[PDB]
Amino acid sequence: FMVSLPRMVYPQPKVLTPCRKDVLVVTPWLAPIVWEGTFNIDILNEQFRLQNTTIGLTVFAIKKYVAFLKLFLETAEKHFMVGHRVHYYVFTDQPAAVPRVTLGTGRQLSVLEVRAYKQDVSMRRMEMISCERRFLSEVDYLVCVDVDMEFRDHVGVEILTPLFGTLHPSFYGSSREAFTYERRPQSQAYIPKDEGDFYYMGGFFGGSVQEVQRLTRACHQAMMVDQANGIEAVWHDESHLNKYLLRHKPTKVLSPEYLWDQQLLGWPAVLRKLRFTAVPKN
Amino acid sequence: FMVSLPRMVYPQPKVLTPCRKDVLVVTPWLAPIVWEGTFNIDILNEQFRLQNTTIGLTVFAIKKYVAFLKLFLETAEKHFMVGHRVHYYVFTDQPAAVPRVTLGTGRQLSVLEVRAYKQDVSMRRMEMISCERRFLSEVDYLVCVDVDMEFRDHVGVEILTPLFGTLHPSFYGSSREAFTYERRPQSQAYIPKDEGDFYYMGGFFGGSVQEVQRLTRACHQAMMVDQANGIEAVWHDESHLNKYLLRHKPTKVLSPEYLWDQQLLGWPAVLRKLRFTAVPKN
Ligand SMILES: O=c1ccn([C@@H]2O[C@H](COP(=O)(O)OP(=O)(O)O)[C@@H](O)[C@H]2O)c(=O)[nH]1
Ligand SMILES: O=c1ccn([C@@H]2O[C@H](COP(=O)(O)OP(=O)(O)O)[C@@H](O)[C@H]2O)c(=O)[nH]1
Ligand SMILES: OC[C@H]1O[C@@H](O)[C@H](O)[C@@H](O)[C@H]1O
Ligand SMILES: OC[C@H]1O[C@@H](O)[C@H](O)[C@@H](O)[C@H]1O
Ligand SMILES: [Mn+2]
Ligand SMILES: [Mn+2]
Repeated sequence: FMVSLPRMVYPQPKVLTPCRKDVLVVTPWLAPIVWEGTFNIDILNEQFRLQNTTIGLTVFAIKKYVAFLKLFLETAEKHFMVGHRVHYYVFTDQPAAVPRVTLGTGRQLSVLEVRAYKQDVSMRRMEMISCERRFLSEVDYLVCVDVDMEFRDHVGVEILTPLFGTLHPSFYGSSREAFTYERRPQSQAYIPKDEGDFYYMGGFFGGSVQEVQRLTRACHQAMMVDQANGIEAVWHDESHLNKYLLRHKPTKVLSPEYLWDQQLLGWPAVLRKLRFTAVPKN
Repeated sequence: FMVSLPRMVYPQPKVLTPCRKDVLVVTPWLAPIVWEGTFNIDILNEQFRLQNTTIGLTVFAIKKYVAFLKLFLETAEKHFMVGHRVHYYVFTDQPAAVPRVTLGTGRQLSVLEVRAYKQDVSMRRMEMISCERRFLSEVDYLVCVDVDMEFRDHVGVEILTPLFGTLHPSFYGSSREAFTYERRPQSQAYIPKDEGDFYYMGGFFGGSVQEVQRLTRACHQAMMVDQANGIEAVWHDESHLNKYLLRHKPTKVLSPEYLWDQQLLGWPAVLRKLRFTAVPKN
C-alpha cells in the first residue's frame, strides 16, 4: 500500500513543452529512457522513501581488481542513493584487501568470499549473483555494476524499476547492424542483423530482486548451454544480457550518462551529466 | 512469470531521434504520456497477449443515457482492445433498454442493475465501482469511462498500467492556476494554486483492479466526508479524482487523443489521432 505524497511545490510540467527534444526519452514499449531533465528527483525521492526502499549494490573485485574498491565505494557514498537504505555486497577472493570505507547512516557493506577463476571471472558473476534467498530477504532492488568505475554525479532512485539496462556508451548512436551482438546461430546469445533495440552494457543492470534473479538465472543457464556446445559468446555475459533484454524488455533504460568513459569518448553536448565513469586502467 | 517474446522485425528505435518533439512524452515522475508515435503496438500486443490479459470496461447508463449505449458498444467493438479478452460491465437502471450488440470472440458483456439517483449519478460511480470481489476474480485491468462517447480509432493495451489518468482536453495547454480544481480548503478535494501536475478528466481513468479499487474507495470516502461537512466539490467526482492523482501519481498518463470533443475543440495538429470522442448532446 502506498500512502499519499505530501504537498510539494515544484515547476508544473507543460505538456506542449518537452524539456528534452534532442533525445528519445521513452522506448517503443513505453519504458522511460532516463536522461537528465526528464525527472524531478524530489518527487521520486518522496515516492521511494515512503516505501522505505532498500537498494542492494553488487560489485565483484577479484584478483587485482580489489584495487578499484576504495574509489568505487567512497564515490558511491557521495553519489549513489544518498538518503536511501543501501546494502553493498562486495564479492571477492581477498576479503582482507577490502578497504575500510566510512559509510553514511542507513548503509551497510557485506563481504562475500568467492573463488577466483583463471572471461570466466566476468561470466561467472551471473551464477554468483543468482546468494538468492539472502537478497530477497534483505533488499527491494538489486543494482549490479563493474568495479573499475567511479561515481561522479547523482545516481538515484530514478533508475529503480522492475528491470533496467544501460545504453553502452560506444553504441547509443549506432544502427543495429553495427551492434556487437553474438552473430553465430550456434550460440544461445545469437541475435540476427534485423533484430535488436539497443546495445546494453554488461556493467550496469538491475531491477527488482525477483527480476534480477530471473535474468541472472536465464543468462547463467544460457552460458552453460553454450559451454556444453563448445561456444563462448563474443562478449561473454554481455552478449547473453543483450539477448535476454531483447526478449524481456526492460521497464527503464538508462542513458549513457550512467556508464561513460570520458578518456575514450569525451563529453558530448547530449550528456548533461557524467554520472558513473570508467577509471583508466591497463 | 513472463515468457520470452518471439523474434520480431520492426524499426530500430534511435536514441538521437525522438519521434515526438512537439509534446512532453514522459512525466517528471517517469510515467509515459501516451501519444501516437510513442509506442509500437505490435510489441505491446505481444507482451499483453503473452500474459492473457483481460480488460474490464465499466460504463454507466442511467436514465436517458441508455440511448448512448448502442454507439458506445458498437464502436468499442471496432476499436477497444481488439484481440484481447474484454469484459464490459454496463451499470444501468433499465436492464431491458441495453441494446443487443454483437460481440467479437473472447468478449463478454454483463448488465449490473443499479438504482437511479435524482451530480449524484456521476458522483455515485466511485462507490458503485468500488462490485470489488467480482472484478478481482474476472479481470486484470479496469477501464472506467463515460457513456456519451464513441470510439473512432485504436484504444489498446498501450493504456494499461497500474494507474492511469487522461489529460482533460480543455486544459492540456493550460497553466495550473487556470485548472478548475476544487479551491475551497473546506473540501477534501482542495488543491492550492501552486500545486498540481495536470487536470485529469473524470470520464476516462483505470488501472489494475487493485489500484482502481484503491482510487474509487479513496474518492468515495472523500466525497462522504465532504457530504457530512455540507460541501460539494465544484466538479464532483472529477475534483476528487484530481486530488487523488496529485497525491498518488499515475504510472501512465493518456494524451487528449483519448478524450476529445471535436465539435468544441476541432482537430489540432498536435493530435494525430482522435480515438474516443464526445457525442453531441443537449
Ligand atoms: O580479474 C578480474 C576481471 C574482472 N573482474 C570483475 O568483472 C568486471 C568486468 O571486467 P572488466 O571491468 O575488466 O571488463 P571491461 O569493462 O574492461 O571490458 C570487473 O569490473 C570486475 O568487477 C574482476 O573482479 N577481476
Ligand atoms: O443522467 C445521467 C447522468 C450521468 N450519467 C453517467 O455519468 C457520466 C458523466 O455524466 P456526463 O457524461 O453527463 O458529464 P459531462 O461529460 O456532460 O460533463 C455519463 O457519461 C454517464 O455515464 C448517466 O448515466 N445518467
Ligand atoms: O563491443 C562491445 C565491447 O565494447 C567495449 O567498448 C567494451 O570495453 C567491452 O567490454 C565490450 O562492451
Ligand atoms: O472545468 C471542468 C469541466 O470542463 C468541462 O469541459 C466538462 O464538460 C466538465 O464535465 C468538466 O470536466
Ligand atoms: Mn569494466
Ligand atoms: Mn460525459
